[PDB]
Amino acid sequence: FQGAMSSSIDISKINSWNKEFQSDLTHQLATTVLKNYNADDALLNKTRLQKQDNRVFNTVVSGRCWLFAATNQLRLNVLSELNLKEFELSQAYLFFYDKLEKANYFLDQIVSSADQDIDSRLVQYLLAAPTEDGGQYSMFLNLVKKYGLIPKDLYGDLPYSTTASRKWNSLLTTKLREFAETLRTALKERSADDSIIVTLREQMQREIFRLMSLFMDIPPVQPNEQFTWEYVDKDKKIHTIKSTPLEFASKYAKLDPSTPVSLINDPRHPYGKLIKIDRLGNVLGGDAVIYLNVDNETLSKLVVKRLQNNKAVFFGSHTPKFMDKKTGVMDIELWNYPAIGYNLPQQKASRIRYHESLMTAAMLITGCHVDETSKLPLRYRVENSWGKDSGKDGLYVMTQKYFEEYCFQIVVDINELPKELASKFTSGKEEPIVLPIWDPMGALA
Amino acid sequence: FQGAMSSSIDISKINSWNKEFQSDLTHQLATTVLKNYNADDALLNKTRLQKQDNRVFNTVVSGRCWLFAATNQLRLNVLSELNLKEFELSQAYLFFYDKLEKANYFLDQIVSSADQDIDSRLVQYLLAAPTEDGGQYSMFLNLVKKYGLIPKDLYGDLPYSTTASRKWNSLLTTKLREFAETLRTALKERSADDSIIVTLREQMQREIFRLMSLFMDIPPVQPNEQFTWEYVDKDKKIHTIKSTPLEFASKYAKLDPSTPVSLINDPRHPYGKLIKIDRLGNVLGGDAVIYLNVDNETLSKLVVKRLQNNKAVFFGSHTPKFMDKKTGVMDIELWNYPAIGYNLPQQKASRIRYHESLMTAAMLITGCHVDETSKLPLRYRVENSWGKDSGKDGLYVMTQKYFEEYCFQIVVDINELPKELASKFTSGKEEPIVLPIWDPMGALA
Amino acid sequence: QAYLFFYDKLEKANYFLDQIVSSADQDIDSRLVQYLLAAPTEDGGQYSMFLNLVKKYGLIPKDLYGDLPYSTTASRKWNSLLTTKLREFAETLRTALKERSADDSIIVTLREQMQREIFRLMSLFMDIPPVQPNEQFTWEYVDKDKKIHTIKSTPLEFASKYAKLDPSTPVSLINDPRHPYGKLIKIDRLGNVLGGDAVIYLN
Repeated sequence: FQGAMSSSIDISKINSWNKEFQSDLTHQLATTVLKNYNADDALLNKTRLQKQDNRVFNTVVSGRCWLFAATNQLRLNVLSELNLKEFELSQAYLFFYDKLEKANYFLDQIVSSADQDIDSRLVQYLLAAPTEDGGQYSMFLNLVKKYGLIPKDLYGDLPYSTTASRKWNSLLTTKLREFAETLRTALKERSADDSIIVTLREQMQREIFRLMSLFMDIPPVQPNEQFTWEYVDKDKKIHTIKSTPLEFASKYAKLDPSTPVSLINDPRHPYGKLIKIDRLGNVLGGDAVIYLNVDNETLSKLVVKRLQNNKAVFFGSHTPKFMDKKTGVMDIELWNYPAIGYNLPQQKASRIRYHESLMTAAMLITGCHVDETSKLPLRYRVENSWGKDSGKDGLYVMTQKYFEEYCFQIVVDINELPKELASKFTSGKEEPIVLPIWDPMGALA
Repeated sequence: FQGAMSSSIDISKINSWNKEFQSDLTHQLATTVLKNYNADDALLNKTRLQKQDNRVFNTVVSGRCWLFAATNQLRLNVLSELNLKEFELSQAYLFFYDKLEKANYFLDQIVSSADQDIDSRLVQYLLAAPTEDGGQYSMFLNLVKKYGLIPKDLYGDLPYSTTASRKWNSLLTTKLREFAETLRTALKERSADDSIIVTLREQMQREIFRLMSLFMDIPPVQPNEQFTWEYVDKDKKIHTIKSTPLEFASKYAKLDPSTPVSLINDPRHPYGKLIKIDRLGNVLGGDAVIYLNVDNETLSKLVVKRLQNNKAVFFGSHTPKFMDKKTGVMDIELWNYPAIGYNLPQQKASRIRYHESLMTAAMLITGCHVDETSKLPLRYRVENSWGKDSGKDGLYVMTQKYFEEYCFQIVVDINELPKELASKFTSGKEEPIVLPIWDPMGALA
Repeated sequence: QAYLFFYDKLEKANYFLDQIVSSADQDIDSRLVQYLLAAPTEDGGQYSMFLNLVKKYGLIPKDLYGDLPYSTTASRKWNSLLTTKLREFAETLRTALKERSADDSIIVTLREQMQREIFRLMSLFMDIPPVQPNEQFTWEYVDKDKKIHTIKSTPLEFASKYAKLDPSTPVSLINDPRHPYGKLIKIDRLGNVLGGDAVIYLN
């Protein structure tokens, strides 16, 4: 009894506390202002903004954020290779196959977890959001290795659902939840390899494809089928390229799928270890989401090194934590929360464990400023798919502390790594730390 | 030298003070918020608003603010007398003649001050804004005594300039400034009664009228000329009234111009004295702006008494000081300026002398709440011409302290006064305190 | 409605601290602890959570406590700020519970400091209501005929004498075909006021 009483909200206590707080001048001002405006709007610190909103970067390179971020370098490679003024790869092309493959992958996840109760943690998680739009770099390579890439000119963002996919996803998900029950019900009486189950699964793939084809057309050419693409170079001369999507991704966009690797700063785990997310994927049998865990000093140096190689860096962060979209500044001290006594001592590893921080989006680091001493990076230039309308004409500036605290993953080429880190990936000796499918270091918008 | 140095802004001093202020938590919060939002928006105190925004009034009555306020009672009288559902008097009618008479009055003010230098304080003041839209209750009676009143149905707010008079006023004023020079130049060689001056003045009246007639039509009937007005009573029956504007103001609108008197709380001066504003007027030879100075206890009692007689009270205040248009609350403590250490100890008389407070507008008190004890008024219900769009569906609530501090004038009927106050007006023994034409207790919008 | 909304949030934040202490024996990544950490101060409720509040706090006219504050109509930011703090507090509690018993004076003190910080933060976004549940308020109003009246009552008396709520009469029925009809169904742990009634339905 005494404990439950002490654990209860006591009306005398809260009214006594209220009297004490009302006697403090800062509190009086704070409650007046914060009953009038959104706290971020009220506390944005223009004195701090004035100093941090610095767009000089001494180290720079010459729509589903994850697809824009993963494809931008390849878009630039073509632009370069064909001497074009402007050029875009088709993000819709990858989006269509990503959804189809994920829906298909879900059927396989349901069959492989059919031994678990319907209310088990994994089966419920699988049923929660099987066809969402997010991905990861390995999920992007899985798609490009099977489907290749094509110019946006041949398959654009025309359909309603390419820019407002919520309804389409909900309709496909409702059907997938129906199918999971049909599969699980059929698996009680049979083995998965039973011809009846195999037939059921094919009919489901067919229904998924039929439904998807109502909202988007299947791309115009198969991966090994040639397309013809007519274009104008920066000088106004016309050309015609005949290529297949797979040849295009290699010959013109110069993607070598064997070079990219992901590094992450996940302080919940030992540095130097590989970390693998169980079950997270899109294409059945494709590669896993795997990261090499490293400290922030290492992560920061690799970003600078990649930038010096003249290549942008795909990174995963907790958007929009401490991100001001109007000014395009990512700074954890941009808002004066300490002035209302609101401080956050929880450290990175614990923020992750305690459901406070996770990866939510992919963006690109396209530049940075290394201190004009023999030194370190102070801030990064960041670009994303939102448009010149967001940020400062589309550009964001991120502080080194933001990168250390609210960013996690970067993608670099294996050749840019020190031999002892590169060997973590090449010498099949490493045993990864395997995390659940629902881990916060997962899919990115 | 030492004095001039001490009187200068010293850079070390201000930067030292800045360091001290930045060490205070309240100041840190305040400068963060106030660089983001308008101070009134940031400091509006919703805790105070919650208590003061009380629309229960136990003492209630059953477009140029000054014309709306002066004419509303008369509008109600007709509504009553003719059993109408709705009815409006023509404010445009009075507005047209007010402007014409003021322009004419200005010519007379210029002739009477022709002995003073062009850069004298009075001549420059006369030239500053001779045809503005504001008035006073005595300026309203001056017009009704000469022109009468008519239904808005016969002369409405149709012309552009009735609702956006700035351009028209500027064009008329530019011409009046030209005319002042022509008159003053002619008066150097002649007496004012010289036939040449008399002729000049008539030509100016003619040009003023011509110009005014371009922006508004002269009313359709003369003051002693009959108009015919067809209308529908609240029961849908039709009637026709034949009356002249002067008869209409008396027979139907029941205005007895000999009953209204103005009282004012102007603590710069002794209470019990009449106060007269020199030269302020509209119709040449019309009555002066005269007030009887009284303390706030007396002023407050008279408002309550008039309300009990079921009549609204025309009053003059410093709009929009401490007035929140969105919630329609007039309360001098509604904004938490003390929370940023902003306090105003200057008292009423000094606010007036020091150019801080003055009468700027006329509105109507239509109700009040007298404390349910044998007591005093706590708040007033206020209405004005801005529309149901302003305030709370058009209604404002004003605190007793606001009335005491930022209101000044009320208009009551002489019969509502105590005999010793009424005698101030009736026994030609009182010598008024005469104030300059530019006094702050003047014209009202 | 704001009156109930304020106390609902305060009580739920408090309830969350108790849920964390009672599940401290489970791993941080367990299904329940992660669920508790997902959205501890959201705006939703249930009829039993409403009776729990009215039985403790009563009801008052909106005239005395309206929807004036920003957060009463756009609560997302306020909830996010309170939740970030609650996730910090869950770790502080769980870390302290490894070395101590829950009834340890150090834990009791920690919990009270957390209640205080939760209340402080809430008071920045909404004022605590103007009167306590058993404290009288004065309410002036106008009836449909334009006559004025003044009622003197407390929030608890108001909910009974004027709003006529008898908290012992309401019951919830549900059609949940996952389960046999005629059975009571209870949702484990779902609540707002610590020790208040459970969410129970008759199928």
